[PDB]
Amino acid sequence: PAKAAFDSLQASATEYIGYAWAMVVVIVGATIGIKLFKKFTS
Amino acid sequence: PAKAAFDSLQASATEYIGYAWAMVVVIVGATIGIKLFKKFTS
Amino acid sequence: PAKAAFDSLQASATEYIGYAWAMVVVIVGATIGIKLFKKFTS
Amino acid sequence: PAKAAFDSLQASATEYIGYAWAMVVVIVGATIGIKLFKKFTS
Amino acid sequence: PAKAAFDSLQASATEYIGYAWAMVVVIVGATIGIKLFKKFTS
Amino acid sequence: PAKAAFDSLQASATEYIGYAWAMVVVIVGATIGIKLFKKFTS
Amino acid sequence: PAKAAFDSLQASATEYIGYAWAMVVVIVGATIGIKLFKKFTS
Amino acid sequence: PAKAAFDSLQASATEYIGYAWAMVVVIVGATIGIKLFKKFTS
Amino acid sequence: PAKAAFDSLQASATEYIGYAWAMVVVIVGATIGIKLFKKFTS
Amino acid sequence: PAKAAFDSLQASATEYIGYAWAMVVVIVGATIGIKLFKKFTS
Amino acid sequence: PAKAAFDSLQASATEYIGYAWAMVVVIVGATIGIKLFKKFTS
Repeated sequence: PAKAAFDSLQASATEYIGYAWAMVVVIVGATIGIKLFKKFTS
Repeated sequence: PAKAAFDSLQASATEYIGYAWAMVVVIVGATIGIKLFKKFTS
Repeated sequence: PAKAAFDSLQASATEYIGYAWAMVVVIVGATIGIKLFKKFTS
Repeated sequence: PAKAAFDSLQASATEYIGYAWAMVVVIVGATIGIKLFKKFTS
Repeated sequence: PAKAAFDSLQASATEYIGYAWAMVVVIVGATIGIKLFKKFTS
Repeated sequence: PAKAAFDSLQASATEYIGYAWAMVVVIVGATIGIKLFKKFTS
Repeated sequence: PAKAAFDSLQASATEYIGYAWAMVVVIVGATIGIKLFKKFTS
Repeated sequence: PAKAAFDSLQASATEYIGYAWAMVVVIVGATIGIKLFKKFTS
Repeated sequence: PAKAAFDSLQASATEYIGYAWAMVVVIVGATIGIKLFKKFTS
Repeated sequence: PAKAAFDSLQASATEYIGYAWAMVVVIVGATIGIKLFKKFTS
Repeated sequence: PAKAAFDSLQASATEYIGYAWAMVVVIVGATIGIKLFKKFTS
């Protein structure tokens, strides 16, 4: 029953992974733009 | 009879092992993509 | 709860990133103008 | 007669032992491949 | 006559003991190899 | 506290940048006038 | 301390620049008068 | 030391310039007189 | 060495200039006398 | 070589000039005599 | 070639000049005789 549960979840792992991606999109965005401002200044 | 049963199953072990592999495909997928998003951000 | 918290923050990362950008606007400004004065002199 | 019977069997022990080996080949296979999938994911 | 007979046999005990050893070589072989297959799998 | 400190300073960067500009005004002045004397001579 | 030192010097740059000008007055003088002699001749 | 050396020379430039003038006096003389002879002839 | 050479020559320019003058004496002579013959005729 | 050539010619200019003079003797002759005939008539 | 041509002509000028003279002989004749008639009358 546990193996089957893990199968259903796997897929679940894919859901989490989809979310990953967005949060890191914001973090990577940060920083790229603002460091670019710093680039201009230098 | 038990030894023979184990022979039939072995093969059974191979079936389980085939399944292994997919579930871990999802888990390894997770995480690789989303951590890549984080990489971009950094 | 922590994953959700990180979602709320992401967005938070975007806030920080917006700020980045201005501070580096000042630093990049500095220096561009004054180095231009030096350019004239040379 | 029993000692002689055991001699004939010994050899018999070798037959069993040959079989051992295959069943455990499947079990060890299982698991190595699928755990490798998990490795990729991580 | 019985004591002397036992002397002749002793030696006889040594003959049996030589045989022991081989039969148990097969049994110990069995099992070591096949359990090693299982080790790989795990 | 450090981010806020940097905000206050930015502005600070602007102060430095204002100063830049004058020092380089003198250096660029130098040289333009005197090289002009040399121009006359040639 | 170095920025302040440069401020004091700037002004220093202005001193050098004042001198420029005279040396080049002599060089430009040279040559203008004597080339004028050559002009007469031609 | 080089700037000072150039100051001493400037003046040096003035010496050269004084000489200029004489050599070109001869060249300009040449030619003015003799071309005048040609003028008479024409 | 070249400046000095030019000094020696200047003087050289004066030599050439002395010669100028004679050649043009002949050319100016020509022509003045013969055009005078033409004057008589007219 | 050209200056020397011109020297040799100058003299050459004198030759031409000698010729000038005769041709214009004829032209000036013309005209003086015949205009005198006209004078008589008037 | 033109100078030589002019030499040949000069002489040519002398030819014209010879003719001058006759035409003006007629004109000067005119007038002297007839004005003499007028003289008688007065």
